[PDB]
Amino acid sequence: ADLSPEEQIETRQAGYAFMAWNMGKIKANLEGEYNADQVRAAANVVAAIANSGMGALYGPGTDKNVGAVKTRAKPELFQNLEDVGKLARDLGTAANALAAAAATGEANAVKSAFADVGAACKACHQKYRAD
Amino acid sequence: DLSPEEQIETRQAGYAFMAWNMGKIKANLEGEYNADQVRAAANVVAAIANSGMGALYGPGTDKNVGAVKTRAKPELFQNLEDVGKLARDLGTAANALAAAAATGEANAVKSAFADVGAACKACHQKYRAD
Ligand code: HEC
Ligand code: HEC
Ligand SMILES: [Cl-]
Repeated sequence: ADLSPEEQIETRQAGYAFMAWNMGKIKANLEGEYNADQVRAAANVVAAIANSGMGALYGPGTDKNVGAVKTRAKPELFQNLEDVGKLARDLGTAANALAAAAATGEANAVKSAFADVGAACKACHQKYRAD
Repeated sequence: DLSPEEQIETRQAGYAFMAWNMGKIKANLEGEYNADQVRAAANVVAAIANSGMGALYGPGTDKNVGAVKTRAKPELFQNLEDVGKLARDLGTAANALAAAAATGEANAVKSAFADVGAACKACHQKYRAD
């Protein structure tokens, strides 16, 4: 019942893809008409996934593509697992702050907290995700 | 606006990531129970279940898009109101699971976990090609 390396890659990819979809809804609400309840729901996804323990999905054998299952994790990620962990914690904390800002229903607060989350996604990607 | 292929990929991602978190709750219920692990996993299930995934069932997502295959049954698209009702049953079961987990109510967590799983199953039985 332990996830295989292939399953760990697919599962982490699923979490990132689903965060990204919800981030996009927050961006859309900030740029246009603001639907506070939609932003709450989206922010809760980002907070929950960022705090779900995704480091468990970076086990041995998950550095390589597995047949048709390709990873964008760079070798640098597996060489620096402690720094990756720190960047993940920065996302967890920022994402919780985004969900708390969204709970207030105030677009301005969300705008700030959303910037801090996006910066945390980008900080990790710049170092550890292939383009 | 997401393309059809992106809607398929995104809904698949949501279900896959829920499933991983469901398995963590099951492991806590069958093994050494950790309330904080259960909170984190329950929060994912509740959040994903309430994230507006019906928006991922747009036109053109009833068929495979090149290499991107869907396992949704064609009947799903003939019954979208019911699909939404079943999604809503998941959302209210999952919020109950997360509320119980948040407050440390382990009996209610155990029972809500079974109701969540039943909601997954109810939709699959009708609407997933398996
Ligand atoms: C601490 C590191 C880290 C953080 C933080 C992080 N990512 Fe990533 N991201 C990755 C890695 C590594 C991959 C490649 C995963 C793979 O292919 O195995 C990835 C891949 C992705 C992908 C590629 C498609 C996919 O589904 O895999 C998207 C989209 C994505 N991330 C979005 C996000 C968003 C949005 C956030 C912030 C809300 C985020 N990521 C935060 C490390 C991170
Ligand atoms: C209201 C309908 C509905 C509910 C509720 C639902 N599912 Fe599904 N599920 C589907 C459909 C439809 C697919 C196929 C998606 C596709 O391939 O486009 C699917 C696919 C999946 C997949 C495969 C995703 C992949 O990787 O392709 C898993 C795993 C899954 N569901 C688990 C769950 C779990 C766990 C729950 C409950 C916590 C759940 N589902 C609730 C409709 C639902
Ligand atoms: Cl009716």
